Amino acid sequence: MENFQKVEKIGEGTYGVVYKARNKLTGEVVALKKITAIREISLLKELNHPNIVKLLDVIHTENKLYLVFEFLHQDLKKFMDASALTGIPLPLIKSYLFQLLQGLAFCHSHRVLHRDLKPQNLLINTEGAIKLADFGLARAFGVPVRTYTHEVVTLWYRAPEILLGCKYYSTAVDIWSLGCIFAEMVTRRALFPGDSEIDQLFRIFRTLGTPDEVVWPGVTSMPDYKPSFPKWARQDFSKVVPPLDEDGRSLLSQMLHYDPNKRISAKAALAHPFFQDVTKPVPHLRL
Ligand SMILES: Nc1cc(Nc2ccc(S(N)(=O)=O)cc2)ncn1
Repeated sequence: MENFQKVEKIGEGTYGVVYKARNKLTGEVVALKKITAIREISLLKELNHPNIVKLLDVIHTENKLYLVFEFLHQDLKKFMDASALTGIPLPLIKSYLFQLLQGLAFCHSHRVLHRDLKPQNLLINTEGAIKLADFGLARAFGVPVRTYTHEVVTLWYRAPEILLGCKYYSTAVDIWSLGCIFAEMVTRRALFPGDSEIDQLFRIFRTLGTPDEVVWPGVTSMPDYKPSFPKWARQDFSKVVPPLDEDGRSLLSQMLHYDPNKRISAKAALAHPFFQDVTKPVPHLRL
């Protein structure tokens, strides 16, 4: 579009390139992403919340679609890589987890799911805020095996009910993803770095135990389930995210529950004792 001045490529998303751009009219600096779907996007423009990257505009032109979002200076992946040596302090890990749960609770309350949470889509600013980007685009446009650049879409944060072929998942898939992200900020290593759908499922099984009819009623009937899956024992949590404390380990165990109906909701998670002492520190951001 002619109203925006591209300032630089931020990177390649699922659906297309993402640029930093200046609006010539209003002078704002935004993130320009080149991409029923139209009807879907328009619903999202209305779901505003402090921890959700604002959707400013939707420009469909010549069968060409562009989304204009609020711009933030850095993503959680880069931030994690830069704090790799010392680790992000716990007070900041807690404040981020806390804010992200506030964002999921709002969206989930309007029955909108994210479906593809990952560090690349969690954006931060110098004031200690963290927000979720691309919320709802998966349902609008779905999730491909490969991006527009043929890049592999990461499976690291995918919930087990999705890997087992359930067609109608719930908001429980986002809590699983976020719990994988919490574990990663803590240990400074991805929890389940799968390189294929089966390696991803088997990595989950090896740490959390092959699920059964006792812990996940109905699991054995799922479309992609196989009696031949190996049966690994569940590991103990202290070995999972050391040295996280017991409140943190408890909340995480609740976010990684196999049965989606038992998995904690975002709203209940915000009440967990882990948050009693939550504060809002600021990252040391060098832009
Ligand atoms: N998808 C985005 C991204 C974005 N900005 C942004 C994201 C990542 C980076 S990085 N790779 O430098 O951390 C920089 C800016 N702002 C809004 N939407």
